[PDB]
Amino acid sequence: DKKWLGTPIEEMRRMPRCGIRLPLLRPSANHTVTIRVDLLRAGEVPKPFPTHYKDLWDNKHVKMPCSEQNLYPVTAGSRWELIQTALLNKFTRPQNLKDAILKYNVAYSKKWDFTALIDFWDKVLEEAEAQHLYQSILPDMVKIALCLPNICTQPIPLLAAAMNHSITMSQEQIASLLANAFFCTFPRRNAKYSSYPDINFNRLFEGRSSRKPEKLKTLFCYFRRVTAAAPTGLVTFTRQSLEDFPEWERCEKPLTRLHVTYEGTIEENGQGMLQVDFANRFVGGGVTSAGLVQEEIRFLINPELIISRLFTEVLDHNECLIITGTEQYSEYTGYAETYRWSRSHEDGSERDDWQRRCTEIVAIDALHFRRYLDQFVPEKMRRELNKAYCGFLRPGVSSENLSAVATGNWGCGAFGGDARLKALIQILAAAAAERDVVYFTFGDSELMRDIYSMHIFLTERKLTVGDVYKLLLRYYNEECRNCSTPGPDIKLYPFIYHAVESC
Ligand SMILES: Cn1c(=S)c2nc(SCCN3CCCC3)[nH]c2n(C)c1=O
Repeated sequence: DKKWLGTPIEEMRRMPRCGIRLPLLRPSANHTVTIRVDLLRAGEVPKPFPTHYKDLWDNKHVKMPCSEQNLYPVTAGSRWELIQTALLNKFTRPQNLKDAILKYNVAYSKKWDFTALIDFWDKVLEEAEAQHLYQSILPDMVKIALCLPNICTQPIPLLAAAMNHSITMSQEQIASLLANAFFCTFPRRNAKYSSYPDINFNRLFEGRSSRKPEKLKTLFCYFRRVTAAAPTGLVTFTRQSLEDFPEWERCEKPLTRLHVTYEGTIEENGQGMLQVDFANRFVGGGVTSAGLVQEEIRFLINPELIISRLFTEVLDHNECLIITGTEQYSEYTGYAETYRWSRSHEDGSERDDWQRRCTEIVAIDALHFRRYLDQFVPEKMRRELNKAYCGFLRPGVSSENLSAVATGNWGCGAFGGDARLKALIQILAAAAAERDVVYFTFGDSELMRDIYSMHIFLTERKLTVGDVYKLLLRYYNEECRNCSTPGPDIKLYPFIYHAVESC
């Protein structure tokens, strides 16, 4: 019968009800703000700040396609002029789009295949859908792309490694930038930035692929929406890089509350909660290429997430990316080979006092364990604890103003994570950051039961974060360290129950 266990989800904190009164939005040395704060009003398109386009072409900012410094060989010509000439043409067939994009990407004319775009347009779309694509949607996307200088007037700093910095920009600004990414206009981003994710969409168009046409349905749902009517809100992207981490073994904090369920999703059932993105260290993973599991799906249904790839350097072990305000534009079914775009989604989230949707997503990247027992090594357990802790902690916020963490089987698919260990690691990290946990087991009812049982066992016995961490070290030292097979003799949760009940 029972679809969920533990603390009722109704009793967990959510935004906006739990939220702090926000400070006045203003640019600072650690907060870039690309809109006119004095004119920010509910339901109105934000006005760019400054009024006139200002350019930076350097290693600390986005290199904009509209920069006068974006050149091509003719003598040098303006590549932005070339982009305008190429894209201001009628498309009636997919080859026309391919030919346009290659005009200003000539070096890639033999490297970039457009089979997946062709298949989408010719072999997936209905003829009327393809007509609407080339008569309306693509031209509207070109226009928002080419409007970039008037939209994104303020240089966008890179969120580089070790930076603790925030960018608050409009949904409209993101739309223009993403349209540029679709048309593969971002310079210097294709090459042999090896520490930044891909931003141009060329790999969405390549190869023989069934996933890619569904990815394109999802993205075109977004582009149809934001070109039909400008979006009015803001989004904040924050890189957080922590210098000091808990002494896990000495941590005297109690565990927090747990809701665990095998039904539901992070994105639908964790509304208003801190929603985990099971991230790649290159945020967004393979969203611009072949990937289509939890991170890439979130980045497709909330495409404003994708623009993080324009400016977010590969995450180090002590870092995360927190994104507040992205909008959900699509609904879907399935994942990977079964992923399908379903329909457009009208996001009903309330907005906060900075006109951000009350949706907060944190990109935290688990480790990939090629050997299963490697993850029980103390250094590896501590790495995961500290990553999750970085993702959950909000310095200078009372615990009563923190939403619950909405998560699931972080790093337990392709990355080889043990779901039971990962659950306890996230429970410990949440406890240390003084947040409750809402855990979605994605159809695994036995895992739901197991996590519930262990959590209530540890809490009833009033074990601290440190107490639990020491039991993990015990498990490593007694069952794993000197273990001579791919799996240990005794499983982790049974081991913990015995160790505590024997004491
Ligand atoms: C809780 N949760 C889960 S675990 C998840 N997995 C996916 S896609 C396949 C990825 N695999 C990674 C680890 C095992 C599954 N999408 C999901 N969503 C929306 C979700 O709420």
